[PDB]
Amino acid sequence: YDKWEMERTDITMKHKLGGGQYGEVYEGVWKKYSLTVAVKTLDTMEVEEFLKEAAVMKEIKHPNLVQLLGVCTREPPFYIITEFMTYGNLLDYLRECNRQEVNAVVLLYMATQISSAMEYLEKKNFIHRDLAARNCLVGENHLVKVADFGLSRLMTGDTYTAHAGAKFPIKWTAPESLAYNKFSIKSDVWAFGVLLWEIATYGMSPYPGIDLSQVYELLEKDYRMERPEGCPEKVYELMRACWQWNPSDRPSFAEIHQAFETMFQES
Ligand SMILES: *N1=[C][C]=C2[C]=C(O[C])C(C3=[C]C4=C([C]=[C]3)N=C([N]C(=O)[N][C][C]=O)S4)=[C]C2=[C]1
Repeated sequence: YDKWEMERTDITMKHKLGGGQYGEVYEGVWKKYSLTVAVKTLDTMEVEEFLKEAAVMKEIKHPNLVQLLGVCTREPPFYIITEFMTYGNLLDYLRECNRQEVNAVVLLYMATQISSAMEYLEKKNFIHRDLAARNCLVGENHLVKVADFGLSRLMTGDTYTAHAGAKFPIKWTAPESLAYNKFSIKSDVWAFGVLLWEIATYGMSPYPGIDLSQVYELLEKDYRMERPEGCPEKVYELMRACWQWNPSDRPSFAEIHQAFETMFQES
């Protein structure tokens, strides 16, 4: 709390990041260290929600989770200051990358990193609820960090019920969430599967061409996305395992990370 607090004049604001895709996030400079930082500023979302986002993040410490640096929560406008990522989101990164550099073993390394962060959150009784390539960020040397700004506290055996009339990213959303607004860590496992598919396709859109209003119906009848071009069968089986209808049948992130660790060590 107090140790995280810093004065607003320690930061110089530059231009907005991502053209508003991340919301009110600006590139900033922490003058004292001459360090480029990311500053979330607050219309927009509610104040207490904003403040809780900051409160949760200072409990979070993992090499593959975006790190909180400080906060300005004494006088408006409120600031949340996090580390700045060199390249931006994983989706645009994969679409624009050199695939000879970002090859099969790099993809595996990226999945291992993301699954490592989710294994951590799983242990710390958190859920993400928006795991996707657009919410992963990339630093140099194929470093990947999961954005952890919308984390919810949830015990491992419990269920989060989203508010009435909530809008979901349908093509990343688990069937129990689409139908009953229920979220759990197994729901993040589903989203991870789709995130894997994004990575294996270098940023293709999920269920391409398929009408959003029929996605749930397709899932009911056990339709699943095809094995991507050049995707290892073992990796695709992990994807299919993530997309099991019964959430309790889906793998934990501990098992997912272990499987990816093995593959990354054997290539
Ligand atoms: N508050 C709430 C939500 C946030 C989401 C989010 O991204 C998912 C960020 C964020 C965005 C970016 C960061 C760091 C954190 N670094 C970037 N680098 C970049 O774009 N490089 C290319 C050009 O400079 S983008 C913050 C959020 C805060």
